[PDB]
Amino acid sequence: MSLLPVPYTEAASLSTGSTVTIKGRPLVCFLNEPYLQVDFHTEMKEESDIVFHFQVCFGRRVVMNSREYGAWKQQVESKNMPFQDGQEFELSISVLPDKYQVMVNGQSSYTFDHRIKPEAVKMVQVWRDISLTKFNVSYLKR
Amino acid sequence: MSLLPVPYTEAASLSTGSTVTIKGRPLVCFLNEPYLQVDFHTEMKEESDIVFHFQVCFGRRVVMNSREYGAWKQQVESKNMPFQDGQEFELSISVLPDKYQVMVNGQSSYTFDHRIKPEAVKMVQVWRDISLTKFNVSYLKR
Ligand SMILES: CC(=O)N[C@@H]1[C@@H](O)[C@@H](O)[C@@H](CO)O[C@H]1O
Ligand SMILES: CC(=O)N[C@@H]1[C@@H](O)[C@@H](O)[C@@H](CO)O[C@H]1O
Repeated sequence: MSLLPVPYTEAASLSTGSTVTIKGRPLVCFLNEPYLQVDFHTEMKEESDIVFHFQVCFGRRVVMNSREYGAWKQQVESKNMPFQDGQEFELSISVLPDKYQVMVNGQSSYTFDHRIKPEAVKMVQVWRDISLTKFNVSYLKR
Repeated sequence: MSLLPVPYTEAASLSTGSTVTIKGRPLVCFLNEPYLQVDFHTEMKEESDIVFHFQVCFGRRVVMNSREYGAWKQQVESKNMPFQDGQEFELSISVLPDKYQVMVNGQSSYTFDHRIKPEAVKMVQVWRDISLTKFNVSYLKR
């Protein structure tokens, strides 16, 4: 179906049971090392703090972090690479009480314990070297 | 004026006196560390060898390299950062007899000695976190 603009910005709220679903594909082969970045921002401004930073170097590594009062905190680096060269991915990020859980094509792939309350999130940005066909934030829970 | 598609691909030939001129701007503030990549490819295929790889992490560093028979060679890393936060840039890459010379907004900023004859180049790709308004390869010289 249709392409969303990239970089993609949507105003968002998150609490426990919220799911962010992202369908997309890398713009180029893994040999050229395309990136994907998903940032959960505390304001609509791109300079705002990031509760959850998720950055894929396709075929190589994933880094997760937070930016709190303008400053990057403890990097978590993963060599877990469920993303397939040249394929569409479906990414689903669940807000559990203790952490974010990242599902890649239906497989649990990364978790990241909450450093800031998910209620602090006001915006989600999806950007770098991807096309996007689907973006959804679920709003079913009290 | 109008935006070119990014990633941007143009079939190209280079020899001594050839200039590649690129006008663009980063998609986001330097705090979010947008990238720019310019690759001079030996074929139209994106998997093809790269005679000259130029990768800016805006506000941080520049790496230059070649990919020869699929393999990255000796990285050159520069902390020279003439790019201004939130500004349009003009990038001009000249083919001199011994090297590429990179001008940023009219200032000599990087050089890269030839590892492969520039005549090997068949394609130029400009990609990552930029908008593009201008791309030109000059063809004035014998
Ligand atoms: C909560 C808060 O003010 N966060 C700010 C953020 O908005 C931005 O201005 C950043 C720039 O470095 O600095 C942070 O300290
Ligand atoms: C000259 C040549 O064949 N270069 C190839 C390149 O086209 C690509 O296939 C790459 C994939 O790793 O391998 C290189 O050795």
